Amino acid sequence: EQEKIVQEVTGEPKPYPQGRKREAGVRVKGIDNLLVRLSKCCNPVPGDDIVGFITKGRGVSVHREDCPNVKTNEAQERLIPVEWE
RNA sequence: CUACCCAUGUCCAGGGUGAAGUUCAGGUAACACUGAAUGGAGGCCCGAACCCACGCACGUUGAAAAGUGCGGGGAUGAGGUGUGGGUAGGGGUGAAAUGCCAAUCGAACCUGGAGAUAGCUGGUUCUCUCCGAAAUAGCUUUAGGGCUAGCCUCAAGGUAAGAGUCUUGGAGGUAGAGCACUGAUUGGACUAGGGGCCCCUACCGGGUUACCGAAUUCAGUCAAACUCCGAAUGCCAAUGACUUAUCCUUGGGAGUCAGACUGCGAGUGAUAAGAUCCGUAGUCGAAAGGGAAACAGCCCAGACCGCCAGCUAAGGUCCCAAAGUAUACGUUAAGUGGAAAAGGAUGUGGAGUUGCUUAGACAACCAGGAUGUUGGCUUAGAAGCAGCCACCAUUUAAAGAGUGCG
RNA sequence: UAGGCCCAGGCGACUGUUUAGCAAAAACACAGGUCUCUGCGAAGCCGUAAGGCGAAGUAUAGGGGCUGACGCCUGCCCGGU
RNA sequence: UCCUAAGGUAGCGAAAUUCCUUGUCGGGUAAGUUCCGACCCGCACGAAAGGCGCAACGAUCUGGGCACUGUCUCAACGAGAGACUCGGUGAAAUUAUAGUACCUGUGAAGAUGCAGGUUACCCGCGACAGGACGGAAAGACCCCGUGGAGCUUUACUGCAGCC
RNA sequence: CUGGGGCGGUCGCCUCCUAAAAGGUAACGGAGGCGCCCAAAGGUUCCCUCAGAAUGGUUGGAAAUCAUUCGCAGAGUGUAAA
RNA sequence: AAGGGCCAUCGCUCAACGGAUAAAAGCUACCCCGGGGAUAACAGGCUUAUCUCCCCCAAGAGUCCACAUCGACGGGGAGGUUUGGCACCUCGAUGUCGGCUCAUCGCAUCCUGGGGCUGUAGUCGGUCCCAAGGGUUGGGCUGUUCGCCCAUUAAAGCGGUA
RNA sequence: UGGUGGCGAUAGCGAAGAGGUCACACCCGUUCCCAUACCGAACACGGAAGUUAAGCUCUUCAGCGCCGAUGGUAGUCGGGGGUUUCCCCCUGUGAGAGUAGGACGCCGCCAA
RNA sequence: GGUACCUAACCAGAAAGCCACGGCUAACUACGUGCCAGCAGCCGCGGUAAUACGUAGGUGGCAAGCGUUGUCCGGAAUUA
RNA sequence: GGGAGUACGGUCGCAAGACUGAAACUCAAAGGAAUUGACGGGGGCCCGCACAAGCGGUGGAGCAUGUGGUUUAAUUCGAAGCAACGCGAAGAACCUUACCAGGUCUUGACAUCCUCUGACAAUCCUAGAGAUAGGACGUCCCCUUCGGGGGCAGAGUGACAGGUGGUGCAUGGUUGUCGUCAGCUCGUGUCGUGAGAUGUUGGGUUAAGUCCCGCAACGAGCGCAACCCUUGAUCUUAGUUG
RNA sequence: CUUAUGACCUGGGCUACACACGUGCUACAAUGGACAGAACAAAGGGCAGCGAAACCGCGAGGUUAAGCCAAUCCCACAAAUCUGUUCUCAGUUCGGAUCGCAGUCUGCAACUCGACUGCGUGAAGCUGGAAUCGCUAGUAAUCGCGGAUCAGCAUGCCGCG
RNA sequence: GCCGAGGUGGUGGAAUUGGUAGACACGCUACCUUGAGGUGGUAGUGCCCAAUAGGGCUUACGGGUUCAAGUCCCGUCCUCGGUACCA
RNA sequence: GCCCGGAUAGCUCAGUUGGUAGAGCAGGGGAUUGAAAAUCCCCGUGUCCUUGGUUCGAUUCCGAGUCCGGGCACCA
RNA sequence: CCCGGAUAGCUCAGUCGGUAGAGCAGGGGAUUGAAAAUCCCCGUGUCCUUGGUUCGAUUCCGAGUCCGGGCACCA
Repeated sequence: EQEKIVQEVTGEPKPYPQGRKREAGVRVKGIDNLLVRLSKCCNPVPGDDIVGFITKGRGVSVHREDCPNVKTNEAQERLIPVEWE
């Protein structure tokens, strides 16, 4: 029945349209106030360091280095050493 | 007798209860009305005779083929009975039960067809000798009955044709075994492909995992309806040999068609039955004797008949109860043997392996019971000790931050 | 030697009758209700005719079925029979 | 919303119907599977197979209370009629022969009789009935017979009778 | 018929397994058929492979059709089974 | 000539299919009669699926602690009362449930005696073990057996024995 | 060498080569007989440029396939016995599997 | 009971409150408040400017008392 | 007034129910006639593109545009039947502009005060997205009888300033709307205890309370129309850039 | 309310879009399409405002520039119409969205987010369901033009024939 | 327990014949109508993707047979109608 | 006198021998109104009774009051 | 064995030789502040197939399916 509460709680992503209360939390190489997003390949947490990949657009993914997606990168210049702050 | 019914006489002790009326008085215009007295109706009441059977008790080879005892319901009417008649069995009759119709009744009674029929049950008498079975198959409104075939006896034949063993020759696909077909199924390697973390992002560009994974091959099992394989036997053979005589044909006559149990081969079941359905083999049935204490069905063995003789089988040999307290070697100690398991067990017997093992073990005695670091957390502490985490290392003859314990 | 009484309850209204000789009632009967047959040689019955029951009767009568005094009541379906 | 020729109205309702059940809820009792009062998820009540309610009635039938009681705890005693005893008369069902112990064990599976043991002098009499599958009735239930008789209707062929 | 009858299920044929390496053998024991169909689906004559897979390819896709190898067999055998 | 045979021949789920007739279904508790333990219910018998009684392995619960107490998924048995299988004796009769009457027998024990462990302070207790000599209440309902209930008692035992 | 038989693939595939003057083959063409559901692919018809590559034969080898012992075992006809869903002992029989091995051809007939 | 009383001496020293304040009914403003908290005998007041709630100021009422309460009569000619 | 002709108790009846007949409770009112109104699937008269008789479109199609919803950091706020929806917007690239993010700033961007001190500026420089800065140079205030005044600037200071913050159910003002529909009242007189009624109704007409007649009413006022413009004819005067 | 609900700047947004709604134009064609010729208005506007003619660009326009503070000059050559030519009934020689490339203007700047050409591309649609809306004579419909508004932008609204 | 029938769009219910539908009605869905309702009028309306075309998915569930299966065949599960008898 | 537990949102109630905290309703948030109801949704919104206390966080663990809830004692 | 039904989409009629007829439905029309129910219009038919008589002939004989009512054979 509390697993059904986990079924009924789908709607906590619904406060992640219309903005969320966010600081500059992913500090981008000492430079603040830049468009970054949390990587869905693997979650950026302070294990190994976290690296921002300059995408073609639509945001910057903080791919959490030691990931199979971040390791096989063509155009390594797009990776940016950023801070977890 | 009884069931109603038809004409006909006949009986019912007493007490209670009191309507319809009636009359009088009152009352009203007058009938309604009212009160007294009278009158006495009633499938009315209580209770005898008299009917009638409800409730127990007694009876039940009874006093009695339905009673008596102590009490009970009707007892002036749908009543009770006496006498004289009526209705007849596939009918009568019935305030109805299928009750009564002569101690009879879901069709009375009596002699008749009639010695009915009965595939059912009981019974079937004098003796020996001669050989002697079956309980299954098919079909059947049959399934406990029957006929044909199977198996037995009697007669006559053709005659050695039969059976057993050895011999060579096959047909056949179980038990077993195999996994090559069929299915089932283990595990690894490998992987098309598939989504998924999802990245870059037109479900489009590709990366990725133990997220799966068809195929793929490597090893691995498994079968009543899986066979590339495939025995023993059992069966049809030819062929001679040996030892045996029994087969077939024709004909008279049958009985048997409910079977049991023990072992192996299966099914049904619960790998339950002294269960059931069969296979092939026994016994019993139809077979006494001896053992299994006694006991159809197991283990021996077939009974013409007599003896106050002899030998063996199964099983027995201390005593019932005939036979060795024989003989050799072991084994149990439980009365196991004389009841049964998973499993538990320093019970013991005989093996084999190998560690320890007089520069001396085992048990026990005496001392050693460390260092880094009395470790530090979660916590108010843990010298491991609410419990981790490095399975660390030198002091030393030797001590693990540890067997444990609290 | 001649009532035991009181509270309720269904079932039968009631007195009556049968299971001679297991079973007396909650069954039958019953008055009343009721639909229907039947115009008189009625219908129905006995049973192949007669004959004289019904009835020396005549729809306010007589057979038959269905229920059961009285009081309140008896609604729906004509497709099948 | 499908289906009917039409979908149960009045009054009753765990009922002489009710399975689950002793339904639940209340009075009766210290305690009440029955009984009464109400409840309706009426398995399967219902209107002349009649529905409900009914004062009077019954050797009906369930339940409760008083009265009084050997019905009972818990038996006792007394009268008499059988019983036993002494003369009189004197049957009957039944009955293989019968000097008939009881434990196990076996067996047509539940012994008086056989086997193993155990105990027991012979013979009556008064009582009890555990047993002889004690007697009386070739089972009334149950299944077969190609039995049988009453009953039944849209089984079959018939017939009477009215058409 | 019947592991007492009742109801329920079945009744003859064909194939398999039980069946015990010949044939046969039962159970209300295990599995499925049949009351046909065909005028070519027979008769002969002569002819020639199949099932998938793997590729290559319009529409075409896992799966139409074309080749193309590898394929004694996995298919096809009027219809159940051996 | 009729009609008959011969031959070819068609009409039947006569399906219960070797087809008794061209043509067929019901109840008996109102019951008979011949038969059967060939064939049931009641009991006996064999077996033990089911049925209570034990145990085995132990994950776990029990603060820790498997083993005071419970013990899952699982295995193995013993008992022959129950629901049942089989149809062996009994259908020329073995009367069947429940109470009353007289009790008898086993022990897996309910009290009483003895003890061991305990999560046994004490008083009660739980649990196995030795014990069958003695006892085991009285009622309302139910035909009751069982069980509920009231009230006690030290205890309100279970199971045979047709 | 060719044609044609018989012998359980011990005759098989599989790979490695060799050979062709004739022989046998592909190979060259459809005018004709005949033809492919469409065709000279095959079947028919006829021809001989070059071709040993294919097949055809001739050799090697054991990689698969195939054949196949001995030894023992399973199971087992009968003989008895024991704790009786099974099992032991004796006489006799005797596989499969697994190997040792054999084998990548033998025997005929006719033409040259 | 030396009580009433009277005589003299003493001090602004000892000593006021509750009720009302929209209309009935004499007397009102300011804050708080926002169908909530609360008033109410009668009509009825408050969903953001409450003279009607609560508070403060200020009035008014009456006084050692004032309001509310339950009674009985009256107004009620509304038992005539 | 409801509770109610109900319950209960009793009589009466064959029953259905009649007759006698309450109460606890609850609202401050339920009803009586009358008047002005509004409505009528009531009547009579009568009007407008209302309907009929026609024309042309909207609803399908793309596209512009407007609000919905939804969507986002925000999609600024208001208008919501006709009488909001090409509307405020007679013009959203920044400006507008409020909204959202970042950068800011705090007598203020803007107004009076008050205290001074002098013109501030202008520019280029580096910043920086820019606001804002820091700077450089350049700061030149006028009018006066010399004190002052007039600004302009900055520095201050508290006053205040500011709000496109909220309520159009506090409001002025402003327009739509019934509709350019034919109506709404007053003064005096009476009428009726009073509310109100007459005048305005009756008759005849009109686009109309237009107007006439009648009339217990006579009158007046706001409305209608008219005078105001435009267009439609002509004359006078005036003729250029006609 | 107040070192913020006030002020300033950048940039975003008011223009989003699965989907309905009003309100407007351009169309679905032969009374049309295409080309050429011919002719005809009213009203309004113009000083950092109009811009002629002229030349150059396929063109939108560029270039320079007369004239005009206006019945003088410019916006402005009106369109429908008329007459020829061609088109022949189909998703086309109608449609003109959507979209690509190449351009021009204004302005600091046209990406979100402007208008207009030049080239291409060429869908939806072949008179639209129930229901509804306007209109009594220069109105119905139809065709162009002017202006406010604005640097820039109209299928919008006024106003004109 | 045994038989007999039947398992469905949001819902009720036909398609029970061999070839594909998931009728038809009622929902529901946007619009039209009304001042907003109910009502009435067109349009679709099984689930899910493609605003389109189309495809997937399916008629309790599970498996077979078929070129096919809501249906054919069989197992499970659910719910109705009938039976559970004689001592 | 004695001891034994609860002293939790606005209200009910979960956290319990140690994870600061939920849930329900109420209430508030705005869309829309005079504001309500209706429709659209949003939000926990707590001196864990205080005083102390071993601290490397405690609503719970401990004492200390207070308080509530108890049952035993104390007969003048 | 006889008798009953073979057309328009459908339900149904219907000539003695010369041909397409109703009703319901389909399609639209007007009608109506909407709606059915009415009110008109055309629609669509080898009159079952095959031969024959005859000038061709639903017409009408020569030749036959399938549904209902019966007499009555059925071993």
